[PDB]
Amino acid sequence: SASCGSGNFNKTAAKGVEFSAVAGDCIKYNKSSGTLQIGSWTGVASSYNITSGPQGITNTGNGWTTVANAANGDLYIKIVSASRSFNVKFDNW
Repeated sequence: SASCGSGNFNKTAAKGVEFSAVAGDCIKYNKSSGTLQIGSWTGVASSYNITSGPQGITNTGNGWTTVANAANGDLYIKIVSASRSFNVKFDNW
């Protein structure tokens, strides 16, 4: 109940497809290959914890954050902080 995961994620992200996100969101993302990338251009700093994965991921709101150690498969990504809603995309390459 305390872990962002298959039973409580509220949004699903599609590869390269931007969506509006807010602090508290728990996002399902499936990475087939390559390296996870988190991109945003709203100018809002955001931070992410991946369940059973890298934590303390930060994006400052003007480009892509590379997340080198995220596993392939279904990832559950909690948005831990964001001062306001912001457009983000999850990608991998």
